[PDB]
Amino acid sequence: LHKEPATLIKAIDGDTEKLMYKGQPMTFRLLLVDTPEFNEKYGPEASAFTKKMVENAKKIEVEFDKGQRTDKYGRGLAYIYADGKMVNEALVRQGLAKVAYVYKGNNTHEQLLRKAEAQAKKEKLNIWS
Ligand SMILES: Cc1cn([C@H]2C[C@H](OP(=O)(O)O)[C@@H](COP(=O)(O)O)O2)c(=O)[nH]c1=O
Ligand SMILES: [Ca+2]
Repeated sequence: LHKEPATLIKAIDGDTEKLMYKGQPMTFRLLLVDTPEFNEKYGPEASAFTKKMVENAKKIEVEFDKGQRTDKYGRGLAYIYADGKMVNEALVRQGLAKVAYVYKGNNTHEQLLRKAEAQAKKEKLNIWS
Protein backbone atom coordinates (compact mmCIF):
# COMPACT_ATOMS: atom_id res chain seq x y z
CA LEU A 1 0.00 0.00 0.00
CA HIS A 2 1.09 3.60 -0.42
CA LYS A 3 0.35 6.95 1.19
CA GLU A 4 -1.09 9.80 -0.90
CA PRO A 5 -1.61 13.45 -0.08
CA ALA A 6 -4.84 15.07 1.04
CA THR A 7 -5.79 18.18 3.03
CA LEU A 8 -8.39 18.51 5.79
CA ILE A 9 -11.65 20.06 4.74
CA LYS A 10 -13.66 19.49 7.95
CA ALA A 11 -13.77 17.03 10.83
CA ILE A 12 -17.10 15.14 10.97
CA ASP A 13 -16.92 12.54 13.76
CA GLY A 14 -14.71 9.79 15.21
CA ASP A 15 -14.45 7.66 12.05
CA THR A 16 -15.54 10.04 9.22
CA GLU A 17 -13.88 13.24 7.90
CA LYS A 18 -14.07 15.47 4.90
CA LEU A 19 -10.76 15.66 3.05
CA MET A 20 -9.65 17.04 -0.30
CA TYR A 21 -8.19 14.18 -2.33
CA LYS A 22 -6.82 14.57 -5.88
CA GLY A 23 -8.35 18.04 -5.64
CA GLN A 24 -11.93 16.89 -4.98
CA PRO A 25 -13.80 17.05 -1.63
CA MET A 26 -14.67 13.59 -0.29
CA THR A 27 -16.03 12.17 2.91
CA PHE A 28 -13.70 9.45 4.14
CA ARG A 29 -14.79 6.55 6.38
CA LEU A 30 -11.82 5.02 8.28
CA LEU A 31 -11.20 1.36 7.37
CA LEU A 32 -11.43 -1.44 9.93
CA VAL A 33 -12.84 0.63 12.83
CA ASP A 34 -16.08 1.73 14.44
CA THR A 35 -16.36 4.77 16.64
CA PRO A 36 -19.59 5.41 18.60
CA GLU A 37 -21.96 7.94 17.01
CA PHE A 38 -21.78 11.43 18.48
CA ASN A 39 -24.95 10.86 20.51
CA GLU A 40 -23.59 7.63 22.07
CA LYS A 41 -21.30 7.03 25.02
CA TYR A 42 -17.68 7.94 24.03
CA GLY A 43 -18.93 9.45 20.75
CA PRO A 44 -18.11 13.00 21.76
CA GLU A 45 -14.63 11.86 22.89
CA ALA A 46 -14.04 9.92 19.68
CA SER A 47 -15.05 12.99 17.63
CA ALA A 48 -12.68 15.30 19.57
CA PHE A 49 -9.82 12.84 19.38
CA THR A 50 -9.94 12.53 15.55
CA LYS A 51 -10.63 16.29 15.11
CA LYS A 52 -7.58 17.25 17.21
CA MET A 53 -5.38 14.67 15.53
CA VAL A 54 -6.21 15.70 11.95
CA GLU A 55 -6.46 19.47 12.59
CA ASN A 56 -3.14 19.61 14.41
CA ALA A 57 -1.34 17.71 11.68
CA LYS A 58 0.97 19.37 9.32
CA LYS A 59 0.53 16.60 6.86
CA ILE A 60 -2.54 14.47 6.14
CA GLU A 61 -2.17 11.30 3.99
CA VAL A 62 -4.66 8.76 2.72
CA GLU A 63 -3.84 5.13 2.15
CA PHE A 64 -6.24 2.96 0.20
CA ASP A 65 -6.21 -0.81 0.76
CA LYS A 66 -6.25 -3.43 -2.02
CA GLY A 67 -10.03 -3.62 -2.55
CA GLN A 68 -12.92 -1.24 -2.93
CA ARG A 69 -11.99 2.44 -2.51
CA THR A 70 -15.48 3.84 -1.96
CA ASP A 71 -18.40 2.39 -0.03
CA LYS A 72 -22.10 2.17 -1.02
CA TYR A 73 -22.63 5.71 0.34
CA GLY A 74 -19.89 7.24 -1.84
CA ARG A 75 -17.47 7.60 1.15
CA GLY A 76 -13.80 6.87 0.39
CA LEU A 77 -12.44 3.93 2.42
CA ALA A 78 -8.87 4.52 3.65
CA TYR A 79 -6.28 4.52 6.35
CA ILE A 80 -5.73 8.14 7.29
CA TYR A 81 -2.35 9.38 8.66
CA ALA A 82 -1.60 12.57 10.56
CA ASP A 83 2.08 13.43 10.44
CA GLY A 84 2.78 9.79 9.76
CA LYS A 85 0.59 8.39 12.61
CA MET A 86 -2.42 6.31 11.61
CA VAL A 87 -5.66 7.80 12.96
CA ASN A 88 -7.40 4.39 12.59
CA GLU A 89 -4.83 2.74 14.91
CA ALA A 90 -4.64 5.65 17.32
CA LEU A 91 -8.44 5.58 17.97
CA VAL A 92 -8.31 1.82 18.59
CA ARG A 93 -5.23 2.12 20.83
CA GLN A 94 -7.08 4.67 22.97
CA GLY A 95 -10.21 2.51 23.30
CA LEU A 96 -12.16 5.14 21.31
CA ALA A 97 -12.91 2.69 18.51
CA LYS A 98 -13.50 -1.05 18.08
CA VAL A 99 -11.92 -3.05 15.28
CA ALA A 100 -14.94 -3.66 13.03
CA TYR A 101 -16.13 -4.00 9.47
CA VAL A 102 -13.23 -6.19 8.47
CA TYR A 103 -14.05 -7.26 4.91
CA LYS A 104 -11.61 -9.55 3.13
CA GLY A 105 -9.50 -7.79 0.54
CA ASN A 106 -9.51 -4.48 2.40
CA ASN A 107 -7.92 -5.75 5.58
CA THR A 108 -4.17 -5.14 5.34
CA HIS A 109 -3.82 -3.45 8.76
CA GLU A 110 -6.23 -5.83 10.54
CA GLN A 111 -3.64 -7.47 12.77
CA LEU A 112 -1.92 -4.12 13.69
CA LEU A 113 -5.27 -2.71 14.80
CA ARG A 114 -6.20 -5.87 16.74
CA LYS A 115 -2.91 -5.67 18.63
CA ALA A 116 -3.83 -2.09 19.57
CA GLU A 117 -7.35 -3.11 20.67
CA ALA A 118 -5.90 -5.85 22.85
CA GLN A 119 -3.71 -3.25 24.58
CA ALA A 120 -6.60 -0.73 25.07
CA LYS A 121 -8.62 -3.63 26.47
CA LYS A 122 -5.81 -4.60 28.87
CA GLU A 123 -5.60 -1.03 30.07
CA LYS A 124 -9.42 -0.92 30.31
CA LEU A 125 -9.49 2.34 28.33
CA ASN A 126 -12.60 4.31 27.57
CA ILE A 127 -14.94 1.92 25.77
CA TRP A 128 -13.28 -0.96 27.61
CA SER A 129 -13.68 0.71 31.06
C1 LIG B 1 -16.10 0.80 7.32
C2 LIG B 1 -16.99 0.33 6.19
C3 LIG B 1 -18.33 0.57 6.30
N1 LIG B 1 -19.20 0.19 5.28
C4 LIG B 1 -20.63 0.37 5.39
C5 LIG B 1 -21.13 -0.83 6.27
C6 LIG B 1 -22.36 -0.29 6.95
O1 LIG B 1 -23.53 -0.46 6.10
P1 LIG B 1 -24.91 -0.05 6.83
O2 LIG B 1 -25.05 1.54 6.67
O3 LIG B 1 -25.98 -0.68 6.03
O4 LIG B 1 -25.13 -0.36 8.39
C7 LIG B 1 -21.93 1.18 7.22
C8 LIG B 1 -21.29 1.43 8.58
O5 LIG B 1 -20.74 2.75 8.49
P2 LIG B 1 -20.90 3.61 9.86
O6 LIG B 1 -20.25 2.87 11.09
O7 LIG B 1 -20.20 4.89 9.49
O8 LIG B 1 -22.43 3.83 9.92
O9 LIG B 1 -20.94 1.47 6.26
C9 LIG B 1 -18.66 -0.51 4.22
O10 LIG B 1 -19.41 -0.89 3.31
N2 LIG B 1 -17.34 -0.69 4.07
C10 LIG B 1 -16.49 -0.33 5.06
O11 LIG B 1 -15.34 -0.63 4.96
CA1 LIG C 1 -19.64 4.73 13.55
